[PDB]
Amino acid sequence: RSSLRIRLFNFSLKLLTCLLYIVRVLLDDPALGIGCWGCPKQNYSFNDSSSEINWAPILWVERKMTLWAIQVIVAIISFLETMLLIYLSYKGNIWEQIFRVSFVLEMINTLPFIITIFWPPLR
Repeated sequence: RSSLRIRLFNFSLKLLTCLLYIVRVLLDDPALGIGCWGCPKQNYSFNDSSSEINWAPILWVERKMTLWAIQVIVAIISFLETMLLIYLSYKGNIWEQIFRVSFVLEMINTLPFIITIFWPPLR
């Protein structure tokens, strides 16, 4: 029954982290200024005339320190629990875990939250 508790924890964690993403996107305004992090923060407007698409709003989203710190812990424990359960269940076959499309999405969603610690401007 402990494994059921672990699975429930995983599912509740995933739901809570997408809820934190939606609360992040709800409390943030683009008109204030968008930048990488810290000092460089500057405004953008979109015009239908020029077909050039300015990507700066896409890569960089304004985020407060508290929300980032909360999300990083969730992502770290998420990856740790997922790979702990993967190591718990080998079935005599470590392969084919890459092509199962459940770990690629997880890992791509999770590693950047740890990488952000390496580069403070990348938060």
